[PDB]
Amino acid sequence: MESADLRALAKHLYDSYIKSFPLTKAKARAILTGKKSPFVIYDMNSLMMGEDKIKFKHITSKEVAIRIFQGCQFRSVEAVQEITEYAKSIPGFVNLDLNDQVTLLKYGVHEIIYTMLASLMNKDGVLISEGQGFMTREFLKSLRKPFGDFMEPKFEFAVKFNALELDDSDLAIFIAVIILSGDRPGLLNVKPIEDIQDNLLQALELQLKLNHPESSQLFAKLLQKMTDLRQIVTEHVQLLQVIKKTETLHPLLQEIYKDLY
Amino acid sequence: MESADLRALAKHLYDSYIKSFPLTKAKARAILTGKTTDKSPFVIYDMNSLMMGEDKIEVAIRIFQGCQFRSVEAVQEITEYAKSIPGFVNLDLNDQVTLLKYGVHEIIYTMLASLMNKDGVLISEGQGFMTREFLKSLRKPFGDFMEPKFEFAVKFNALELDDSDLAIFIAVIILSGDRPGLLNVKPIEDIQDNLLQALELQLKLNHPESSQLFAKLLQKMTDLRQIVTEHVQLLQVIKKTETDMSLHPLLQEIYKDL
Ligand SMILES: [O]C(=O)C1=[C][C]=C(C2=NN(C(=O)C3=C(Cl)[C]=[C][C]=C3C(F)(F)F)C3=C2[C]=C(Cl)[C]=[C]3)C(O[C]C2=[C][C]=C3O=[C]OC3=[C]2)=[C]1
Ligand SMILES: [O]C(=O)C1=[C][C]=C(C2=NN(C(=O)C3=C(Cl)[C]=[C][C]=C3C(F)(F)F)C3=C2[C]=C(Cl)[C]=[C]3)C(O[C]C2=[C][C]=C3O=[C]OC3=[C]2)=[C]1
Repeated sequence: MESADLRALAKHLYDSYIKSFPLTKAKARAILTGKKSPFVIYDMNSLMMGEDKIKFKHITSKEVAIRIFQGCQFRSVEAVQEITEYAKSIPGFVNLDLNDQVTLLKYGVHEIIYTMLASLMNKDGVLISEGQGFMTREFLKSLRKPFGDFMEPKFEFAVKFNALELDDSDLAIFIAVIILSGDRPGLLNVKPIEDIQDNLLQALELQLKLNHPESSQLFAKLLQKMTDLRQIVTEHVQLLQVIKKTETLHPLLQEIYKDLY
Repeated sequence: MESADLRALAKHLYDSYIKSFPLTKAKARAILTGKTTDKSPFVIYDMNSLMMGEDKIEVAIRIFQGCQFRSVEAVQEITEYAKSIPGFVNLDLNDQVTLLKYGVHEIIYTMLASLMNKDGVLISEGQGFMTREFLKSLRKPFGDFMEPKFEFAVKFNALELDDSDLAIFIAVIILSGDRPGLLNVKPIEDIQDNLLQALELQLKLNHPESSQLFAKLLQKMTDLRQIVTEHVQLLQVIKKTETDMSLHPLLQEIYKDL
């Protein structure tokens, strides 16, 4: 006497996920498998050609590794706003205390950006600019100093996450579960947050059983990935703090990126 | 993939848990909630009571070594329990070691919660109770080393698991295919899938009113991973101050490359 409601919730989230995000996993997989050919960035010279060709919006430090890093930051700021908009479509979310809405987004966005970045990645590289560009793993990993080692962990996660072979309809519910985490620091009213999460968890369970009937305990396996997510976001923050203390932007830019650096 | 067999696995693990671990949650809760004359613990809440306690059943170090001794015994008990998990002893021996190496700390924390309430922890097989305020007020780094165990336990215990639930939960933790340096992930995940199926049915039957308890329990495996990380880091920092500190080889070996 709830199954229909769970399927309704799944479809509602799917529909909103398609509206909120620029490039779906389905579209990104078509591009990556070669099934409208993207510009490939595999080295310095092709980077320089790519910024002319694929019309990047973050280019104004002239050093390459920094300009790539900054472009990741620029795209992360856009994703935060797309996730924020997506969250508003989650049933019950806008009815929560306003401070709790801000807390949930603040502590959730990093985990969601990682998850969704996996949709744009394979073992060889990552889609950029809505699938119009493709930057190689080897190029990113081979950037100097801390920057190479900052990039590679994202791929290491993606490769593992992608082995679950989730589609967009699965991810739309998963992302919602992450946002509605009752254990975030400083939440004023945990009860309604866990009540919503319980519904989303039910919807994700049924979704995964219907969409992947042959993949046993996929639900559990997906929940275990929340462990990898928490871990890598912690590492992330630590790597950023090291970048800050070593690398020597306009105060307004600093202010725009304060959340992500 | 057949309930009868999932229930059979749950009974097997429960029975083995009872054999391997001295002090169950059921017994600990009976001691903590009291109402009984026969099982009443001596309570240690300060230095004098500690002194009387040692007659009846540096201070921060002696307490630390008390915790350490019990952790070593726990590793031994967990190791014995692991062998009873169907399929575990059949795995590559290196993987066996790796699963125990990365699994034992998460299990110690989980099972320590059974011995705790918000005000303290059972010790000496339930014959003692040492207060949280005493432990937290130990000097230097030691106070802050003790307190996070209680902070976890309070949250974990809110789930109200019983021993029959924990037996399966602990098995799930051990059979984690994502541990670093595992040679053969597949047969580990095959066992885990069975344990997960057994856990899900156990929780549905034993807690039918508790919605998505399965999912909430798996989300606690996230807390565990993080708390073990912090534990290891703080223990490493305590080593670089304390020479009067020494770790049993079993623990020392687990911490190398943890
Ligand atoms: O959904 C998308 O389209 C999306 C989402 C995330 C990234 C991306 N973010 N990021 C972070 O570190 C990061 C991450 Cl996970 C999480 C939070 C904050 C940050 C941060 F710190 F930035 F604020 C990365 C990222 C990608 C890589 Cl490969 C490595 C690190 C992204 O990146 C596209 C991209 C690649 C090379 C370029 O080179 C120039 O512009 C580029 C844009 C896309
Ligand atoms: O199953 C049990 O019976 C059990 C299991 C774990 C502990 C315990 N360990 N520990 C550690 O740090 C610790 C932990 Cl989690 C894991 C690995 C290594 C260590 C270590 F670092 F030791 F090597 C603690 C522990 C307890 C607290 Cl409250 C705080 C830290 C335990 O402790 C009972 C105890 C309390 C006060 C006393 O005071 C004298 O003896 C005592 C025994 C029991």
